[PDB]
Amino acid sequence: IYQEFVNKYSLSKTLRFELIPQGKTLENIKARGLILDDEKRAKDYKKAKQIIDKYHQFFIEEILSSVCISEDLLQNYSDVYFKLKKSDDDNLQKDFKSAKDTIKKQISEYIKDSEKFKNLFNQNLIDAKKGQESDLILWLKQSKDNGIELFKANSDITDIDEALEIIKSFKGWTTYFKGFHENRKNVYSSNDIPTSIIYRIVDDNLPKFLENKAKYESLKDKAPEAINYEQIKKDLAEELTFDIDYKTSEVNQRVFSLDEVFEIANFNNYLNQSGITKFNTIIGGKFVNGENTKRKGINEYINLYSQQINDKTLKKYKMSVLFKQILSDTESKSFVIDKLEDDSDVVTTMQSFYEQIAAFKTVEEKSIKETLSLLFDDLKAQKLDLSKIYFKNDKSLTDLSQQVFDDYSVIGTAVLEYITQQIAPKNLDNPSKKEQELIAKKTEKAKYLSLETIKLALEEFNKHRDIDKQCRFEEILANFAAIPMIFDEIAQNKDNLAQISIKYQNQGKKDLLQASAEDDVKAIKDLLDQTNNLLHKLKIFHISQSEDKANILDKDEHFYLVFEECYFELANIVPLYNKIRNYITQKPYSDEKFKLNFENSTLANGWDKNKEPDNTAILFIKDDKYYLGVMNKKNNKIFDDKAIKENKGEGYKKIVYKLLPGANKMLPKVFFSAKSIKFYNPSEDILRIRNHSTHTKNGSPQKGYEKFEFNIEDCRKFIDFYKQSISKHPEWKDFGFRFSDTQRYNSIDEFYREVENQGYKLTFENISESYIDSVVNQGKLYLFQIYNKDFSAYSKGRPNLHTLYWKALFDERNLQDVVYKLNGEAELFYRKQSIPKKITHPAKEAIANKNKDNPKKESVFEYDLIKDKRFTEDKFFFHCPITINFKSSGANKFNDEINLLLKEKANDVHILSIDRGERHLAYYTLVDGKGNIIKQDTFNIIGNDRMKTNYHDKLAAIEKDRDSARKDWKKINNIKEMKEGYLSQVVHEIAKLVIEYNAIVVFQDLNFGFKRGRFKVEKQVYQKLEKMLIEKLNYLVFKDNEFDKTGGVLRAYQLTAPFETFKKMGKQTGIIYYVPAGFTSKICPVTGFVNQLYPKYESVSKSQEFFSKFDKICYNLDKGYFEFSFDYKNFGDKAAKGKWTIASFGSRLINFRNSDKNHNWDTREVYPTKELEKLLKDYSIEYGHGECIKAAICGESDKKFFAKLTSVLNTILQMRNSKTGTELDYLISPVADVNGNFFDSRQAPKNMPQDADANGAYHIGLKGLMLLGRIKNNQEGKKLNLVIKNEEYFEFVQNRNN
RNA sequence: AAUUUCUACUGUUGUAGAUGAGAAGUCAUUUAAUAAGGCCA
DNA sequence: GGCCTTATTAAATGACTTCTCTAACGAGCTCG
DNA sequence: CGAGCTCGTTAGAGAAGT
Ligand SMILES: [Mg+2]
Ligand SMILES: [Mg+2]
Ligand SMILES: [Mg+2]
Ligand SMILES: [Mg+2]
Repeated sequence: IYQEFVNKYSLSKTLRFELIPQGKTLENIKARGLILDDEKRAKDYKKAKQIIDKYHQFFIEEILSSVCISEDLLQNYSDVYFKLKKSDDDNLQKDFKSAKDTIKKQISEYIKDSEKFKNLFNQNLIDAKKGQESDLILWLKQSKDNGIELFKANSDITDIDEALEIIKSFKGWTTYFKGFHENRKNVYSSNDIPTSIIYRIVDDNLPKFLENKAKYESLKDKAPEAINYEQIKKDLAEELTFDIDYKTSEVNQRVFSLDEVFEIANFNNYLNQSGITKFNTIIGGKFVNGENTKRKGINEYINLYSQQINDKTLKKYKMSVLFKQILSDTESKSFVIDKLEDDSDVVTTMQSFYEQIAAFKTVEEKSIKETLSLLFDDLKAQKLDLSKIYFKNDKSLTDLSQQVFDDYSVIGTAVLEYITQQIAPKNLDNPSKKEQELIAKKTEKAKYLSLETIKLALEEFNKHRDIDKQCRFEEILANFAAIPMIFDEIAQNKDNLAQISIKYQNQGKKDLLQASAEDDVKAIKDLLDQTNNLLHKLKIFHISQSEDKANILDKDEHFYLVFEECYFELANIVPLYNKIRNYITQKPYSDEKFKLNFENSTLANGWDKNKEPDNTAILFIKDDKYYLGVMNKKNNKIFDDKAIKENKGEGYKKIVYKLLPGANKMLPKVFFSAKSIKFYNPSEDILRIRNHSTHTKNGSPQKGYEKFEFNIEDCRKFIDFYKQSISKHPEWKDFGFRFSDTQRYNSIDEFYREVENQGYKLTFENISESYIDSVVNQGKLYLFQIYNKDFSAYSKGRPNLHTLYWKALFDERNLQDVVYKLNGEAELFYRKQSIPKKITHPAKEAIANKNKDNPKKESVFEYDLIKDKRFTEDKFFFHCPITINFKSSGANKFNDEINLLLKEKANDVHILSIDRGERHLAYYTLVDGKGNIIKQDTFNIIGNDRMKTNYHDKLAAIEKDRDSARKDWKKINNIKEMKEGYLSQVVHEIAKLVIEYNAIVVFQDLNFGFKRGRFKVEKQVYQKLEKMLIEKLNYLVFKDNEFDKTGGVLRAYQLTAPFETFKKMGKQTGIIYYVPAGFTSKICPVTGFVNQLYPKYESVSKSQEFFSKFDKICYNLDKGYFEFSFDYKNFGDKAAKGKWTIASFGSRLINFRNSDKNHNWDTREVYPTKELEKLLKDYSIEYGHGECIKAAICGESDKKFFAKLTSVLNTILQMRNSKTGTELDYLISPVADVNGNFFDSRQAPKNMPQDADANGAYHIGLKGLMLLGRIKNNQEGKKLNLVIKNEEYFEFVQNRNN
């Protein structure tokens, strides 16, 4: 089993705890004000990360725009990029790695050739030194305040007179930023990290520009349509300026053209953010002010030719927009809307609109309401001619169809039955071989279908109706007579909300977005949608000024000096509905769990004894209780070597901590020091090895020297030379190494570990209890208690894991050989109060339970039970890192150790396998090493202890609440915590099965192209069961198992590779194999049949060729069902060997019919056998003899016959069915090669799948079962072939039992 | 309806499982409004 | 009355990929 | 005008890898 597989690689956690202020430390903290001046150092510290990240926005516009013109190296990259995608053994990446790095070393040459890069990451930024004004407060002071710039106009920072004060108040707090200046050494890294601006250009925006021009010279090919470069280039001209061409020299302000935009030499203008919001506006498009329509772009002009002209494959020249530049305040060029700030807008902006609608009198003396009851009433008495009245055949007409007529296809199929008889004769002049498109035939797409073409065409529509009183023109004509009644539903609903537009008329309230207004937003929202939906019923008469070539439609008489004057006021629900929707939908700002300083920039950066007057944080132990003492700033030497001797008594075991961090960085820090090199005495040759870097393979040389070779002829150099004195330091003589010895020791990596593996000492020194209480009462120590609900007295049973780790830091089983090394840089926090004090369950009165299996219905409870006591209290927290498996950290070549484990521990290893999705969120199936499954249950109902709750319906209830919250502007409730708490039940249920049944759990692949658009489902546990199973078998401790035994707390299970990324993961994360998607669910389990046919009814003549390919299509005399018994060798794409005998004995099912419109409303049911006997009754083909009846089927040609028999073959092949109840939708197998009795999974035994989704996990665990067959026979061909192609997969499934 | 935190609980000032935190950056998605379009037994 | 496409804007959530898990020396400093 | 003092800084291996 997995029992020799503990202590494999180091890890890290962060144990959280509460800190209870003991004694009068809470009296001392709140006396000075060490929390009231600490929410002013996380609210006034994130301001100084928005001032330093705005000096990086006047350095990232100088490292990419003003310099960095990487010319003609681009073509050397582009030649080896497109060539690389075809085929590559080992050569095409040699030039590709060279062409990648050579572009980077010109971007990262202005890294080390600028003045603003050394004085950017240290003290010289904020406050440099006495006598020097520092480069960030110099950049802000004279260049901005005395210059002309106001660039703090978009923040919570007011101006720049105030923004110097945030920076200057961190004087002395420069090492507080040492984790922020390591996130700005990542923006400029010349390495393969995605935070870098040299990865954003070379590995994001450049290959997304090579394929962005390879899909444009293939767009001049195959498609020269009317893309914008015919006349329409007044639109995208302000974003085609490009003040310097990069095929030639400078050109002042000429408008570029699309030929010299996708030139490879002009990528060097697509570097900064001002030239990516000037390239995505090419591809995307933009809106303007005083607009009529949209200014389109190349990925929109391809849409209007792809679908509008033909049936298409031109969608796949969809050109990507380029990713933004790191740290960049992006621009739009697309009219961002003037978003509002508080609640005094939403009841004044919304209030001033309906003041202007209901109380507007024109210069022609009318109102908006009494000129649709007066002007659309003139449509009844025909006072206006019905030919200058125009609909708009895009959607407002077809929306008017199934609003008046209860059918969409009335006005559509009444001009269809009018254009074929009136404007066209019965001569049938070119029906198909003509235009039939938007140019000559569809003259009403962009143009306006007249009501004169509706008046005497609906009158012609009723000439062939069934009943007499049917749909005709005066029902359309009287709807718009009833449209100014919605004018009276608004402005009476607005007078209805006169009492809730006054409970929010106060500036800066910001309360409509609270959940206390969740039922009053509903009154504000549904007053907008009585105006939004009103102005989709006047979007039928709208003349959009997009005038075509002299095709001015004649329409003037009292219908557009009237309608477009009153539609012009009511069209302001573009700037009313979105200034409000974007304000309500935002979450309200919760309070912060800010970080505790106690006036110390290095608070608990280290626990070491030598640094405690600098760190000021000590740990204690008193009777299995743990204590956090934080010394005062002023009184920091109150635990020195003197005060422990004068107070050595009985009580708090104070913790003595010894640490040697970074033996690469530390042993040549003190030995080769510029203070005490004379004491360690390096020889004449050691002092140049640290210069020439001979002791390293790839280590840096000291300045002014050159890297020599590690192991040319001196691999045995450092053994007898570079090993001098660790046992001469005053403190560090505690090690006892496994010294070099010329035979027993490799390179300098294996010494700097054995320093750090042994450079950790934890010892205990008693302090008398009367002294600790004396400094706490005085003000010289802030003692807290590290409290975790298992350190309480009432802890009956098993504790947590983040308690059973913390007890195991300070143990004595631990410190014999350290597994649980405590770390530094721990954080202290203070979460304020969130939930109010409402008791809701008072004393001693009974409370009804929530379990029907529970042999109890009430509970007494002498004490109260407030709702959330976590959040009714102002708490102190303590995030504390650990470094589990400390002296073992080999995290490399992990997966070959498992593939050598499973090569020996085969025939005893089972295959867990999980299907994600919606019908089952997960579905394990413990398939053993022969196929015959053992356990099988959904992970929908989980928690087998005493509850058995159903999270599949809990998560679906959040989806239907989240999606309702988005569409009702309610608060979107976070589904990730319910899903984290659901999966914790699953993972533990997995983790028990991994050890009890020896699993090698295998998922479906789900390439990231799938799961991006599978985020439509919100209950789906894609990416999330696997990420919470890799990091949960990285360290798998069993609370039942004995402390220091195999799966215990010291020795715990490590069964995944260390989770670095998914990118360098592949298809083996330890034991978490992946298998690729497709053809897992649709397979008969007992035989192995698949859906390798695809009838679609393309033509009629080749349909005769389709049903001639079968071997025989016969009725069975002996039993009574049809057969389509064939072989697949006589078919097109990929022949799978096997003679299939598919049948129609099983009664198949649901075909997904459609009631009024399409896309999966309802279901059906049809039997296959009794559907084609009807078809052998409609035609003269008989079947009583029982032989080959193939030739009779191919003879009788019909439009009906070969469009129906394929649609029955698209139903016998449909195996996943069995709706109408949605109760474990089973499978029917056609072939059944065993005895002819089919596989119907309702009547399935224990060791077969039970529904359709149990057949996915039976085959994810079956293509993942031949992974375990390769590994069982794997050898010196170490190229581990985990990728499978379904040519042997289909071979292995079918030939299983044999 | 009690938690370092989350989920389910009453298991009785708690019970069972899980818990890698901080910071920075980006990306993906959903919904809505808008724009131009396509299709339907 | 539905479904889908290409975009743009705004709001949300979810989730990826990087850095760190540090004691000791040396300026730089106030003080004498 | 050197005493320590005290915070910003400095020291700077090594291996696998859609
Ligand atoms: Mg440039
Ligand atoms: Mg316990
Ligand atoms: Mg527990
Ligand atoms: Mg709960």
